[PDB]
This record gives sequence, structure tokens and C-alpha cells, in this order.
Amino acid sequence: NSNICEVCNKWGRLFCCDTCPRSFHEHCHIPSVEANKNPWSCIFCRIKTIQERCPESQSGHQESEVLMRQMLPEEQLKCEFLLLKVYCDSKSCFFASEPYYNREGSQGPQKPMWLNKVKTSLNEQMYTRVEGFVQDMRLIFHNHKEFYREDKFTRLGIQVQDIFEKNFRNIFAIQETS
Ligand SMILES: [Zn+2]
Ligand SMILES: [Zn+2]
Ligand SMILES: [Zn+2]
Repeated sequence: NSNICEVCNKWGRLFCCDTCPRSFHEHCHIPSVEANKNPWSCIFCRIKTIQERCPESQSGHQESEVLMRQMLPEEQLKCEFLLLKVYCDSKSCFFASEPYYNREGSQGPQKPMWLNKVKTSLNEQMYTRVEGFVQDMRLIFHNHKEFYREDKFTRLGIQVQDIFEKNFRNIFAIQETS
């Protein structure tokens, strides 16, 4: 197995996947790495299994249909993975913890949002449909773009949003378009 965490790329106390060479810190994995379970399969392996069991799940889908899906176990897992894929980018540090807003000429957002809050919300089963999760994720980047206006720091929101959207289209097999 790898000797660094797949998500944060650091060594430390790592838990090893039994079905692939990835490793994770306890709370870098989503959900948090489970207490017992030998063997243990990581979220990448669990997602691969869903695809393998139902090869047709990779045919193209409309976003509108995906968003209305209820958060049954497989959709809950897919949102967990998508959240994990955003954390995998080092630029996710900017969006992880609760922000604050005090900048001359801007006002803070009406509804602040951050990754750790989405994490907790997923863990507590607060989303009933995929739409709930996706709306909160997109609000993270929209709030950032709106607040930082013309500062070049706005690009960080664009960059991490692009990682989110690419992963969303991949994980939920959104129909490719021009
Ligand atoms: Zn880690
Ligand atoms: Zn694995
Ligand atoms: Zn099938």
C-alpha cells in the first residue's frame, strides 16, 4: 500500500485499503475509516464495485434527473466520494472551515457555506436528495466569487469549482455535451 494519505498526501497514522493500494488518515476518508471490518474496502473500491455490478450506470444521464434522486445508500456514497475528490485538491484548504467576511466594499453572503459543514451534513443524513448536496457545494464557490469580486483571489473559487463539476459529471455519469 501507499505510505501517504490519498487525500492530503501526508504520512501519519494510516489505514490501508485491502482491495487497492490506497491509504487514508482516519478523518480524511469519507465516511471516517470504520472501527473494525477486516477486510476493509475504501470509497474508491466501493464506487468501482457499484459500476461493475451495474455497467449501465455509466450511460449518460441528465443533470436534472440526477439532482432529484433520493439519497438512498448508493447516492449517499456517491456524494461522499464527490466531497472526497474536492478535499483531494490542496486548494480545498480555502473552503474547508467556516469563513468570515470583512473586506472594504463587499458584504458577506447571506448563507455562508463550507466543506466541513457539508461533511457534517452528509454524516448526519441531512440531505434527502442529491440536489441538497449539490446546491450547498455550488454555494461555496458562488459565495466566494461574489465576495472577492475583481480580486484575483476569485480564481481559487473557479479552480475548485471546476474540480467539483468534473468529478460530479464523472461520478454521476452526466451525458457528455459540447
Ligand atoms: Zn490525510
Ligand atoms: Zn481501495
Ligand atoms: Zn445493472
